[PDB]
Amino acid sequence: DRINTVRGPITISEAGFTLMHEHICGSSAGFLRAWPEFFGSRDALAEKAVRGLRRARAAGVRTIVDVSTFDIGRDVELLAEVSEAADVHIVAATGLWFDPPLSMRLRSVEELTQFFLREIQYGIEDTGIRAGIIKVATTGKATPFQERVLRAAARASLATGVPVTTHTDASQRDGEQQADIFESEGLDPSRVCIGHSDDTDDLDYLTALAARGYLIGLDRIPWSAIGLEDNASAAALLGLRSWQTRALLIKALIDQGYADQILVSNDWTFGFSSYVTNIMDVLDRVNPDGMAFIPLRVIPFLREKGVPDETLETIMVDNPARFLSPTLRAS
Amino acid sequence: DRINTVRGPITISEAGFTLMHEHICGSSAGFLRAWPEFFGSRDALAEKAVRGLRRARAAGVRTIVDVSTFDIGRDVELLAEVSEAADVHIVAATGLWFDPPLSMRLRSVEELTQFFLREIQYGIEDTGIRAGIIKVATTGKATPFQERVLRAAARASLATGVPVTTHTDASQRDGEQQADIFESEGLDPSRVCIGHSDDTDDLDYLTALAARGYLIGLDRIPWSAIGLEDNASAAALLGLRSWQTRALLIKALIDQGYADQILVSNDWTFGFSSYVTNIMDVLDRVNPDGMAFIPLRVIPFLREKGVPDETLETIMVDNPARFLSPTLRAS
Ligand SMILES: [Zn+2]
Ligand SMILES: [Zn+2]
Ligand SMILES: [Zn+2]
Ligand SMILES: [Zn+2]
Repeated sequence: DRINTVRGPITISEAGFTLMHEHICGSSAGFLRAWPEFFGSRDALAEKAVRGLRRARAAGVRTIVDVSTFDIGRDVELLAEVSEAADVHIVAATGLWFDPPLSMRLRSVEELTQFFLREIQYGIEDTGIRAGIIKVATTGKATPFQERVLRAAARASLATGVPVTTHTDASQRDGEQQADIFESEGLDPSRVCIGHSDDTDDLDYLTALAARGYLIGLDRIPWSAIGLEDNASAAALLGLRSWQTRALLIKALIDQGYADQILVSNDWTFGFSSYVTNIMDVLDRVNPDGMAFIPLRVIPFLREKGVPDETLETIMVDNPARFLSPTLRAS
Repeated sequence: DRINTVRGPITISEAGFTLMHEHICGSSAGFLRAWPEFFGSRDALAEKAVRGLRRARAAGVRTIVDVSTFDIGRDVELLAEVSEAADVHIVAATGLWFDPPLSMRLRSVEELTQFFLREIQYGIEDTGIRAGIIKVATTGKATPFQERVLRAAARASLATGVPVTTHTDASQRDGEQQADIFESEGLDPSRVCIGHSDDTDDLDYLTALAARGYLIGLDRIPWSAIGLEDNASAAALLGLRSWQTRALLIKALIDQGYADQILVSNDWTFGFSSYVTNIMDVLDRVNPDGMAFIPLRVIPFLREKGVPDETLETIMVDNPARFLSPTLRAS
């Protein structure tokens, strides 16, 4: 039983403490190769990511899942470089986020399924590195193309057992329509994580998804512009709900009996060209711990609020292993 | 005095018969590297392009200008491969068309100018291949970002002397606004080709641009769905005006005294992933001559209609050389 990482297959027990929704860089296809000076240089970005992953590993992280797709500018060779230098496993993704180019947008469900299967079963580009998760997105009601993408992701998952993870506009309850589409293709909800679910306080929405068997991605816990209310860019990106408000949704779903369905992350990054210039200065001021925020701050905060150690181990170790290890079911 | 090609600098006299607006592949950034099987394979696409360029060279073509940008999926290494194997010079482009990703759309004029200057002055990616033209686009009224792109293209041209060439929606007279923006940055119109100008019959529009000193790109001469009216995709792409209607605009502008300002091409390609599946089967049925259509069919057609050989030489040889060779003026 094995999970594909950017340095090859690992056994389930090697994943350890896992961050299920992270990025080395949030960019666009071809952008890092065409304009590396945007990031200072490719080597500056790699070095920044290695320092950050090493601090995360010191705090207990063993694996991240980089849910950057083709259209997030995923560079699997960069991921393999930083994975080896930090001694942190990195799982890469296939799928499409919400910035696909025309060459993707004009494709049918069947064509997209071929593409996703290429990246899971054969490899990414000419690297032979295989994805271990499928990432998809909506930002409100699905576009016609996004519906095709979710259907293709379901077909790819149904052939390979690799799971699907999503970007939502949680405030618009996108996970409802996502689930509908996935289920119409026969996908088991145990193979799906409805992500950015901590962006909403709506427990009716969150428990309706969890009750039908979805995994719930509380993956933006450090996202907050509190203290920076006069930076419009920062507020628009991060919102004005506190990291504590977000982290308490982890406790809320535990208290409702869904501990085995929660996945927790930071949705952090080391470079970010798909937003305003100099946004990394803001992010690194907001959350200097970066990807170590979950182990260093959230885990202690939940213990202090009464969540048992055994439960926190289930969430950070066992749930990612069960979710990632390929299957048409995971329970 | 020299023009940058994908195999290095050439002197002005080496360009010869030049097609100013062509593509090896119409795609999207990263797409050919991520999904080469879309095109059958990368080698099938390369071989197709070499066969086509060799037939063009046999018909008299010596140079093409591949006006594929970053967001058209320009692969300069593919261009250099096909250039060497066909013995046809290829000039590459910088700039942005109308499918930029978020990592480009969020950039300022100054940032975009740096990017364009990178590709002209330093090189594309890590290849050391330098662009010899800047490509920009609108599709009707400029978006705010497109206005930034046109301003950056003007700044890049003003530093380097490399010209600018445009995509328009000619039916909406986009060249008027393009010219306005370019002139507000101080760009000389002799450094600008307003392209797809044969997509309209409006001579008031065409002569207003030519009178102010623009070059006029009559670059879609073989584009016609006549004979395929029941193929909605094909009609929408190609229109229902004949190649003869288009070619007669070359004569019209000659007759109005603008021979020195006309640039003629095919806007052909060998692969096309940014439109509907199997569109190349349609294009190769519509125009089996491909890029050789201008020398094989248009040049004889204009001679038959009374255009002097000397004038056709001015248009296919001298105008491209004067336009491409770097300068802040070209007259
Ligand atoms: Zn997201
Ligand atoms: Zn993310
Ligand atoms: Zn065009
Ligand atoms: Zn074109």
